Amino acid sequence: DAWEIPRESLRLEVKLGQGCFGEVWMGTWNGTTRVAIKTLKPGTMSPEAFLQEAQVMKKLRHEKLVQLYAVVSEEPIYIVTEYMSKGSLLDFLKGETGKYLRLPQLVDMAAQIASGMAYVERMNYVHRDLRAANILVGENLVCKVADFGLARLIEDNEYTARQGAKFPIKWTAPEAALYGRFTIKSDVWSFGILLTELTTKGRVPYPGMVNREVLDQVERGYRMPCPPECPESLHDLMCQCWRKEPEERPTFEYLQAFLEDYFTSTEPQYQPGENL
Repeated sequence: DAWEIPRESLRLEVKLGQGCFGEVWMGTWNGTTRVAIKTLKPGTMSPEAFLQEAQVMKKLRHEKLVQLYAVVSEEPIYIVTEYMSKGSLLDFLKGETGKYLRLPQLVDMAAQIASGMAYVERMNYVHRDLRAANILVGENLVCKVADFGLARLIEDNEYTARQGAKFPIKWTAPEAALYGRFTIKSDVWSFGILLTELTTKGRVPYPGMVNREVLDQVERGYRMPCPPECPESLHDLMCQCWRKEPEERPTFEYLQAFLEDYFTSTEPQYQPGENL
């Protein structure tokens, strides 16, 4: 493992988050580099399962994808990545800064995410966990795709899908959640949901609905309505991402181009409102 580094080269400084599977720390590597350190609590999951996201990052590298720096393979397992100061997009959206974000900033962030996903698309991979909680934010509003624990090649003749899978229906394309059909198009569906998170300041999609109600409604044709102050053109994009037929959904290449040129090509008459 050419990515392996000695434990003593790391210094855990500030604890950013903690749960039942481990913790996330801000620290320093080699006494010169600020880094993010994800830890595994022994016994909560296999070290092999914990290190999966590290394996994916060794193959997937891009400006808009969080970069892997190093790994400490002996328990307690450590995953070292580039430090993203503002934390998760979800937390950022919900926090005190979120209130000042308007459509220009939110679309810019969506365009960066689309670029990272356009790379994932070109690499023939599928993320499977695309949502605001799994996007990291740095300075200058830089956004990068993170948490690659579920990412994998679409076609892998040596991969046997696990049955009885429990994927979050609110963010997962119905064909993927129901039939295990994960494609880049199912990631596009998730991107549409992410667009609602961006435009609602991080609210949970399908408010007031539980998982089973979401599945039934989505299969019946129900789609989330246009959020207040969100231009119809952006909601139209969300709906394209939510087409029942996976192949009728847009590419990330198209999404990136559309979002990058949004304020000149699609909504040139945009004017700031109260929230967007």
